[PDB]
Amino acid sequence: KAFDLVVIGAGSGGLEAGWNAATLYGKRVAVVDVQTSHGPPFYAALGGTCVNVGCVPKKLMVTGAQYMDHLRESAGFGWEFDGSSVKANWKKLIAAKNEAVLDINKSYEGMFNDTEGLDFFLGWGSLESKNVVVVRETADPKSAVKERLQADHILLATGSWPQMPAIPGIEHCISSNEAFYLPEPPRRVLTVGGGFISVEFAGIFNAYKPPGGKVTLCYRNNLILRGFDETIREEVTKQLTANGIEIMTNENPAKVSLNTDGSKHVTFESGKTLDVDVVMMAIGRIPRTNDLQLGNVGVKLTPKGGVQVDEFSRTNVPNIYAIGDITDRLMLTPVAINEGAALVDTVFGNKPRKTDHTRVASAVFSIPPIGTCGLIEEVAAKEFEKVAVYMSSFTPLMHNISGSKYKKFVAKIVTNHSDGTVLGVHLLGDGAPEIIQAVGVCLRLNAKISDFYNTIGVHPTSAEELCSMRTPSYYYVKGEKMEKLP
Amino acid sequence: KAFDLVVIGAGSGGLEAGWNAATLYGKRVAVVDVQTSHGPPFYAALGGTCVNVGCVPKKLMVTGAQYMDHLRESAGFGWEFDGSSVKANWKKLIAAKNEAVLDINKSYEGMFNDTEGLDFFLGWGSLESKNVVVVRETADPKSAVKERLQADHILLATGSWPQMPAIPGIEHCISSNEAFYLPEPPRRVLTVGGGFISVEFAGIFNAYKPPGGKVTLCYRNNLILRGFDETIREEVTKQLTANGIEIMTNENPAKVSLNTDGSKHVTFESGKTLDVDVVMMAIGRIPRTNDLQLGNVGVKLTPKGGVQVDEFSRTNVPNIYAIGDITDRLMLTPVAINEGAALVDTVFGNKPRKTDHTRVASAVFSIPPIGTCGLIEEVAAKEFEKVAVYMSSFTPLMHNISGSKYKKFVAKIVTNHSDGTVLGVHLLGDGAPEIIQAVGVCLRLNAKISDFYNTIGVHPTSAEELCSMRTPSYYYVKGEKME
Ligand SMILES: Cc1cc2nc3c(=O)[nH]c(=O)nc-3n(C[C@H](O)[C@H](O)[C@H](O)COP(=O)(O)OP(=O)(O)OC[C@H]3O[C@@H](n4cnc5c(N)ncnc54)[C@H](O)[C@@H]3O)c2cc1C
Ligand SMILES: Cc1cc2nc3c(=O)[nH]c(=O)nc-3n(C[C@H](O)[C@H](O)[C@H](O)COP(=O)(O)OP(=O)(O)OC[C@H]3O[C@@H](n4cnc5c(N)ncnc54)[C@H](O)[C@@H]3O)c2cc1C
Ligand SMILES: O=C(NCCc1ccc(F)cc1)c1ccco1
Ligand SMILES: O=C(NCCc1ccc(F)cc1)c1ccco1
Ligand SMILES: [Br-]
Ligand SMILES: [Mg+2]
Ligand SMILES: [Mg+2]
Repeated sequence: KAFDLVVIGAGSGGLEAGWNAATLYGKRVAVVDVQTSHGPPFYAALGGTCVNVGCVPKKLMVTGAQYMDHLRESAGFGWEFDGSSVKANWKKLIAAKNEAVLDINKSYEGMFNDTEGLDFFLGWGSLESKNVVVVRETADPKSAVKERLQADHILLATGSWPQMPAIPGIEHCISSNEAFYLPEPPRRVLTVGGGFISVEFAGIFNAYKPPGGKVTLCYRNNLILRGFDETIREEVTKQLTANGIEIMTNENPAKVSLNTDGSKHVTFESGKTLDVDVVMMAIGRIPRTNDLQLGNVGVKLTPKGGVQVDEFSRTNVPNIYAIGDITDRLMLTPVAINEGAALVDTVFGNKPRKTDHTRVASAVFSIPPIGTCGLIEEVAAKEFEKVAVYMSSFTPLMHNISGSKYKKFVAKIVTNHSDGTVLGVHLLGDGAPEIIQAVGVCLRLNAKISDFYNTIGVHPTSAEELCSMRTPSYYYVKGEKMEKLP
Repeated sequence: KAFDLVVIGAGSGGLEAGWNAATLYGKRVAVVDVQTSHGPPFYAALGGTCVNVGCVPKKLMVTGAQYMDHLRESAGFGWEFDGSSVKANWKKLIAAKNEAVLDINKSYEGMFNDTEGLDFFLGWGSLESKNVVVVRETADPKSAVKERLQADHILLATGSWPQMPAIPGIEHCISSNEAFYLPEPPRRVLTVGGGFISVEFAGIFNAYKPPGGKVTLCYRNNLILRGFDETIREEVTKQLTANGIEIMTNENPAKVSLNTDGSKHVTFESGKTLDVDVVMMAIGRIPRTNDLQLGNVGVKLTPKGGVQVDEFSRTNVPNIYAIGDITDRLMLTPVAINEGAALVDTVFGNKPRKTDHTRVASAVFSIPPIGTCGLIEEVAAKEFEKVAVYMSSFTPLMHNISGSKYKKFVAKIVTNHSDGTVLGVHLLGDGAPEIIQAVGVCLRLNAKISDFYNTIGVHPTSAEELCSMRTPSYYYVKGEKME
């Protein structure tokens, strides 16, 4: 019942911190989660949001969606078959994803069982006192107490949860959570949001829609994928349009009414309507703080609801730490994992280490995908006196033959033009996410543009474009865009 | 006429060097090649071997071959279509590849038209004297003179050429050159060699073979792809086999006869026999120096037939240089290109630079592919007292759904364990050629394993394996392997 470390949330950050504390430093660890395997009612479970209803099933389902392109594209390479016989069996895809996620759920069960002093507790974790975690049967603080856990240290790792805009008929709409378990592929679907989740799902629904199907993505502002490279944002918009996805920008649902056939009548603020079989809200995720009862030990949130932390993942309350999506910064699995490993290496390993939230490689499994690391040029141009942008757009030779001539590969390097230091790298095209990983290592090593251009290309690849760019396309000088320096 | 630079060979290295001398150093430049567009009779042409009958066409063809896997694998993700309707039309592939190669040919034509001080001459370059290149009708030095080109400086950039073993029936066999122009996909093909070309073509033929077809690869030694990571060699052997390619190791063709139907009868040294429609020899590539009449100016060759060069690509004759495969160092287009740029910067720039032939990222477009940069462990182990190998190997999740459970991804980092400096990175699996590029940049920056495992992963990717390896899988200590 006494534990060196109690962790609330057996997710990306929580398990990393948990398993490290146990196996690296022979410490004694409890991990609390509300569910041992994926799906309704709580969706997330043992393994966390990424494993159960995030990166893992998303990537398998985007891989599924990619065959719509491959099947078409194969004809340019001389592949012949009956196109009229091609059907996308959504039910098969979901069953396969379910089995893959369950095998991972069972994998972590093994991990807890085998591993000495690493114990899983089933239920809802909340804070009683600065050193006591109560495990309840339900999210209600009023529900029965399964356990009382004494803690030299408490780790909040409860992640995030979709935000549902409080509009009339929001009970007719779904989140990403429900998208993973639709029994049928929607013929018509509105994905609401211009972020990666809305974009990724629009690709998935687009590939698996029955005949006469239509995918509509709406975004409240003018250009999807805020925080990504602007060239890439414009290109992805075109490429999703080229693949039959309708992009409604400067548009936002006012309310939803169930028609009598079970379909959804969506009324926008502009006053436009659309009938769809599914409205998927992906407008934001917010930190899961409510159910922890933080007001019972005084842990400060930020003005955005996220648990306030210093660089070492420490709350105001000694011995209470917070990592991952609950901190409401970068909502990424490998950042959660990094924070967890750093916290345990600091607190239990006596090797203080802080997560670097700069120069983090990330991706959007849009079709085709984004891979990015470091600063977009607008952000750079505000911090550096002289910023150079190197840029190479090319229709990849295979996509001339494939018939997908809209699939332009985009490679941008943003540098500090004063010393040539690479500030950011932004890729759109097949392989972008794979290419960008080792770019992350390059940025950690303080790579200059000349370290890129002096490295010998691997040919033929899209990646070699990164080692072929010696001349800036344009510059920002004291925040001002211009073709040439004075 | 009189030129600052004459380049013999309008290929990867030759075009880089000539474009740079003309456009960057404002030199007057002549370039010579035997053909303006791809294919028979001389196969290479304006653009070089890579453009015409190497990297470019082979990658388009491997891309085509990849759909055999995609169509099958789609079914795990719920794609359904009439499998019995499925045909691999090799004719369309070849037609698509030809148009793509010809457009490159044409654009190089336009480059020569449009670039002032850069002249193309059609036909066969050879050295008359130390400042005179002669262009002739044919490879034969008795052939009619087309041009005589006075040159301050001469660059030899004629590349390499398939090696054919002098065996009975060699005339019934082809190289990669002819393979790019087969009118029909062979039902039965023997690829001869364990190198990237035999392996890459084995995959290409395997996807486009007509029903009840079979691809056989034979290799003299025990394990294909010498010079590659040993784990990767054994896995690529397994994964080729699992896709229905017959790997015959410790086997070499003794001779070839025609059966009555004109198929080829393969007599292996082991006595063994194989009946095939095509025998593709991919056993080596040798420098193309025979036709250059290098005796006329006494340019030093190796017994092999390569042009001997220092680190700056200088022959023993001042004002004459060799870059690319003709030097027989690293036979890769970007190395040829790098050598070409570095030479022009040395001669005309007085900015002396040598190509670094170490830590060069390269790929094999096997299915699945290889990406590699720097030393394999057995090499590293002979040079360094303590060598760490970090290894990650698994069936990627999507290949449990796809059915291709045989497709193990392999990521291995080799380090000097005394300081953690990365000596080599070896990848097998989808994306490997794309992952390894930026790894090349890392090794140029002397990355250590700590720089890899302190870098935050992109998830979910294969590449993040490179940033998840904290602890050696095993070591070499004074050349000895230690679990
Ligand atoms: C659709 C989608 C796609 C994504 N794709 C990617 C991607 O491709 N790459 C990427 O890097 N990131 C991706 N993410 C983000 C990623 O899932 C999160 O950043 C990551 O899971 C955060 O980890 P964490 O440790 O913060 O918590 P989580 O991994 O979310 O784990 C939190 C856990 O806490 C549990 N929990 C909550 N409250 C309690 C309680 N009171 N008591 C007990 N247990 C509790 C939940 O059951 C859950 O299992 C995606 C997210 C979503 C929603
Ligand atoms: C099947 C195959 C696949 C390959 N795949 C890859 C790959 O994926 N990646 C990679 O990096 N490398 C690859 N290579 C290697 C790559 O093509 C070579 O390393 C590169 O083309 C060599 O460049 P170079 O400048 O040395 O010569 P080349 O590009 O070969 O240029 C030589 C040129 O000289 C011409 N020529 C020859 N003799 C004469 C003469 N006497 N007068 C005038 N012109 C002459 C030829 O017609 C030719 O155009 C491949 C090679 C082959 C054969
Ligand atoms: O396709 C291209 N790049 C991807 C790699 C590749 C594939 C196939 C190739 F033949 C040659 C390169 C491309 C088009 C213009 C410049 O690069
Ligand atoms: O597949 C794997 N890795 C590639 C990236 C990925 C793709 C899709 C996924 F669902 C999950 C990860 C893998 C299997 C075991 C460990 O890594
Ligand atoms: Br061997
Ligand atoms: Mg245990
Ligand atoms: Mg000209």
